[PDB]
Amino acid sequence: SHMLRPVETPTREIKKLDGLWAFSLDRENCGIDQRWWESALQESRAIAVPGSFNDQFADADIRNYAGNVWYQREVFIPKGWAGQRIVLRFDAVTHYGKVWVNNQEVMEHQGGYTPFEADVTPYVIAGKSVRITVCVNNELNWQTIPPGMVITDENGKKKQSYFHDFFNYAGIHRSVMLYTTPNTWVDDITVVTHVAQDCNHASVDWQVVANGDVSVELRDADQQVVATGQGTSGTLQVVNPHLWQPGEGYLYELCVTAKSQTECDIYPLRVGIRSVAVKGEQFLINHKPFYFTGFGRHEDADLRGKGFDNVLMVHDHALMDWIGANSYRTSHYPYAEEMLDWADEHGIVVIDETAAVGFNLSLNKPKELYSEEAVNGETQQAHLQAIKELIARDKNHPSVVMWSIANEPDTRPQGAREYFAPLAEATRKLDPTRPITCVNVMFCDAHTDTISDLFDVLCLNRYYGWYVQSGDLETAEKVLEKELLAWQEKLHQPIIITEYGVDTLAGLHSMYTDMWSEEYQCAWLDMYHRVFDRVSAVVGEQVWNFADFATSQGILRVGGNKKGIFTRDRKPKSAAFLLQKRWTGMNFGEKPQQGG
Amino acid sequence: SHMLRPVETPTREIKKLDGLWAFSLDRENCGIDQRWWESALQESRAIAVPGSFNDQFADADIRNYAGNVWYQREVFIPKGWAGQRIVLRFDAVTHYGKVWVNNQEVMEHQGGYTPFEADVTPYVIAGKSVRITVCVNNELNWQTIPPGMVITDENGKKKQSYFHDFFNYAGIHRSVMLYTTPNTWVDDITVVTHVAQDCNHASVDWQVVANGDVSVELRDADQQVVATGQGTSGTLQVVNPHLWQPGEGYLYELCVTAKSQTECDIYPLRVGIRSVAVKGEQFLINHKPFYFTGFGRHEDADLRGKGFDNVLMVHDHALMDWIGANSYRTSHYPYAEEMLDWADEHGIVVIDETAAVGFNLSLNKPKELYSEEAVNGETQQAHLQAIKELIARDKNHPSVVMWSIANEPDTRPQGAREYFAPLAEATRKLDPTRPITCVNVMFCDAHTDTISDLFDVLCLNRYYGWYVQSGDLETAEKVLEKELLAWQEKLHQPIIITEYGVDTLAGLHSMYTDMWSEEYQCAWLDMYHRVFDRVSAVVGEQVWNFADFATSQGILRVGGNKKGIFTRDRKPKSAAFLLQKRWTGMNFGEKPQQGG
Ligand SMILES: CO[C@H]1CC[C@H](OC)[C@@H](NC(=O)CN2CCN(Cc3ccc4c(c3)OCO4)CC2)C1
Ligand SMILES: CO[C@H]1CC[C@H](OC)[C@@H](NC(=O)CN2CCN(Cc3ccc4c(c3)OCO4)CC2)C1
Repeated sequence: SHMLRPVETPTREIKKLDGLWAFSLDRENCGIDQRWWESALQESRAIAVPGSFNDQFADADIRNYAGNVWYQREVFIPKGWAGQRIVLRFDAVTHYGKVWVNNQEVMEHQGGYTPFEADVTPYVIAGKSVRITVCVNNELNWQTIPPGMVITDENGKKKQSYFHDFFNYAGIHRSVMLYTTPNTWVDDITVVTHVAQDCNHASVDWQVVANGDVSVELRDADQQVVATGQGTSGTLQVVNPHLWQPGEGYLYELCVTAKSQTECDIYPLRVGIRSVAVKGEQFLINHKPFYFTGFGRHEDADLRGKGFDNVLMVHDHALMDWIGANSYRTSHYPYAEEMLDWADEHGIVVIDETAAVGFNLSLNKPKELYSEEAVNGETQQAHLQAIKELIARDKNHPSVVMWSIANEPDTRPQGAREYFAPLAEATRKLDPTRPITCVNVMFCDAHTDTISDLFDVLCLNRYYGWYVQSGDLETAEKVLEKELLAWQEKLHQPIIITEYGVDTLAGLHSMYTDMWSEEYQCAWLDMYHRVFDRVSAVVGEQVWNFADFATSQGILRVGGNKKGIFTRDRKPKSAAFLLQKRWTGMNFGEKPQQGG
Repeated sequence: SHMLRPVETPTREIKKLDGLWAFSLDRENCGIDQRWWESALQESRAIAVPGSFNDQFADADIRNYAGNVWYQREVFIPKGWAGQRIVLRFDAVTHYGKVWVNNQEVMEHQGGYTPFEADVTPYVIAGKSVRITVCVNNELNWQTIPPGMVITDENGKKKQSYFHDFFNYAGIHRSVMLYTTPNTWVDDITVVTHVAQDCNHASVDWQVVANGDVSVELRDADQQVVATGQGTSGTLQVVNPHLWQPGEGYLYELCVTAKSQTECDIYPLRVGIRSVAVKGEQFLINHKPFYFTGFGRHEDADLRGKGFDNVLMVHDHALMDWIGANSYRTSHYPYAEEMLDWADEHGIVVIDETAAVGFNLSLNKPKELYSEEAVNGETQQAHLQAIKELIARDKNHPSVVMWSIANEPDTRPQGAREYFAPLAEATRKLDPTRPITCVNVMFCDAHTDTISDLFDVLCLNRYYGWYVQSGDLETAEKVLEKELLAWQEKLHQPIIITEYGVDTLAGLHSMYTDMWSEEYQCAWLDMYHRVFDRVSAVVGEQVWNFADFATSQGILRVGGNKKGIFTRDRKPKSAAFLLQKRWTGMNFGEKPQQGG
């Protein structure tokens, strides 16, 4: 399908974001049978949308519940919407959503981090109130992204198992809304920005419109015309440009219009003029060598889980700005779309990740990771569909300078290369603008990994001195460099360390600088930094993690993952000031001299 | 003014609550001179609405800033709103707010926890976008509610000082919105429910016909009519009612409609049929003795300050439900209306407090608390105005069973009674339905207080064994018991302990059960409970506080107030289980019977 983020000029949305819906559990799994969307939810309670449902009620049985849950809400439809196209859009339902309006099923989606909309005009009457019922499922299998395993015991109780670290939060995590368009409406737009060395730049477009002759206008920050184009097809207007840069993040506004015989529809699209491309061992942004600093993040907060919140987004960006982070990565799933709009605006570099995590068996399980049990052709299809929807959404965001197909898959079994080759090829077919990468797990080193050649940038997740060599800084430095040099002598690609960090308990201090202590984190990060600056092919460092986040229960996780630089309530550990000295002490975007 | 909370039948709001607005500090105080509302705010950054501005940017200088701040946001007015009445309403701008639509000043308010709206119909055209600029001021003086003092140093730098505990968070803390009505609209409604002894009940109404003939219809939970009424006011129909009781919270829907010669306006009002009355030492709800259990709360959270959030509300009510709390008190300021709508629904008893706290000097300052300098006739006028706006807003909420005029004022100077006697009279005139109270500070005991007779219910804030008799439980028990009995033999009023608690560091454990330890909190609260059950006049217990909250910097406050049962991230201390065992172990609503 085609996807475009709603705005307001001749279009009007009403947020059904109003917090409180009706919520109910379907423990007996009657809901779809007893047609629960037809009547008002029985034995229901208030719940906040957006937000995960697991933590809202301080209940253990609800937090670790797997199966179907029901959302329901009434809404009055605007009067001036009669004879207009009305769309119902969810920014994300986590895992699975089925929507009904009144009694009419109108939607279905698998994929919990991408939006899905539907024309609902014939099932709605302006000035009248309608009932919106959503059925949310949080179950993961081997054909879902991410993968999982559900276990039904003798008592008929489901219990979900997964292969990634972060907790399986679910529910409507993001923005719900009705929004309108003329019956001649724009449903799709595509933009590609070419910039030379370095005088001027061209901009191609391609967009489809329901009834409509197409004019396009490239407007400046002053809303002044700097260029114009005719026709639906490719435009290519040249300009002496203010480039989209990581320091400023300048933006133009391409205004695209669609004229019918009776109707007219306008649509403003934010545009950043920049080019991303790999040239040897360097990552070039606007034909300039760049050095990634920042974090692997997580949509995780104390009471809302992965539910989006504006306050949290302002504070988290204030800390990253303060600490010197010039970039980050949407770790293990597509983030809220508002996150990327912020990045576009403030010139923040973003590596965009799919929800493709947990392709592992190592750490009644299948014997072959790539087989009809476990991962198969259907899984490959869902992965392909997942790669599609992310690009269909984020292709127009200047902040995205890379695509990440998956996170830490085991590429040691046989089917590994057979699985990833079509995907890596199909992705470059979907977007030639941005380089693509695949994040590499530890035990898949330079002599064992079988897929690192199919991608443009080498992204490594390393933990020498923690999981291995535990506690030995002397040996870890030796192993890391030799491992990095091995990767260099093999692919000669740009290397970004996309995950490095250790578990650190805030308030734990040690004179002996041992594990789990704040001293260790500082010392451990310090050793990694010295290794990075001795290797030319290293062009990026993203600390794991930004903040402490929640995980599934285990002996390896003390109330969640404690590898954060900040606590879960965003209080800084000693390492935050260490990272602050380094990241702000270097020339922006420019790598540290080889011992300097 | 007349104040009704917006709804949806022929009224339609677009929540422009949506978070991102432009923010700017006015350190030099140019804004009003240079007419900043004429142009787009210069040098601005994104900020979340609703929410305090102090913590959103992790900046200390912004956190402790005193003066003027500027908010700004553009918004499209709905097309189908032409020829309709358009109002711009703020649910609360903390302390001072001045609004402009484009260049047209439309609003001005003092009072930071009550709403203020304005007709903007002639200054707005449907289908077009307008610029909204708000000027927020966070300065407190002796004529503000609450009172404060500004200190300007040699360098002309302002620094706010106040006399209450909680931190002075400011900014747009609640809902900003535009909404419509027919030009014949309902502007006010007031309902008084009289109940005979549980068989049947009468319901008075009185409403202001902004422009129309008035009819009223009383519907139940099944949407069927149980009674009807005609004319602008003065109805009094009898009903066979399902009463609004604590624990359940049954509600009727009074439908008020106003017909012109051309237009009609509908307004649904939730109505709870219950009676509140004091009878000797007892507090009677529906002619039955009731026992308050619960908390003194605070609109406080980690990153949003006093900014409202649905998730936070849902979770906090889940905690209070679990722990057995049947009630609470809006500590030290009016809470968001959505908190009272929740209380109405779930049958939660609420003591409603004004922002009149800090009428104290005891704990270059004025020598007389009640004088022209300090608390004078202007203050009394602003205080009366504060009681007005609070009652005008919350009068129709079944959950509110008591008005609280002030919190812990010093009643030792002479002018104390000269000041409060008019206020207590004016309050009983504004609403004869509910008893009035004034929360009594410690050093104003049974032989020192000069004003507690002017109120219906005795509310005491006690801390024996903490501030005084520090650490001694045996002596504290004697003093407390002796003090409670003295109050009983003096006023013969119902006594509610509205504040009792000790500072407790989560994780601090002691075998000696000394102060600041989780053990002490349990021992201290338990001792207090033994005394309560030995005094008949005690009809309420409200622990201070629900959760740890932020305060101004001091040697008595360890990173804020730690008297919470829960931490600021809503994690339970050992005392939480102690209270849950007591509150859920007693029969609902009934005083412990000596009491097991
Ligand atoms: C002593 O060697 C073992 C010790 C345990 C480590 O984590 C299982 C092992 N893992 C690794 O070296 C590389 N991992 C890949 C997966 N990654 C995420 C993760 C981490 C902890 C988890 C989990 C997933 O699911 C259950 O608990 C951490 C880094 C090595
Ligand atoms: C005689 O011993 C002193 C020890 C210190 C106490 O001051 C908090 C005094 N307090 C009281 O007698 C009763 N107070 C009234 C004010 N109340 C809120 C408060 C508490 C601490 C504050 C604050 C306001 O502003 C500055 O620091 C706590 C209980 C008693």
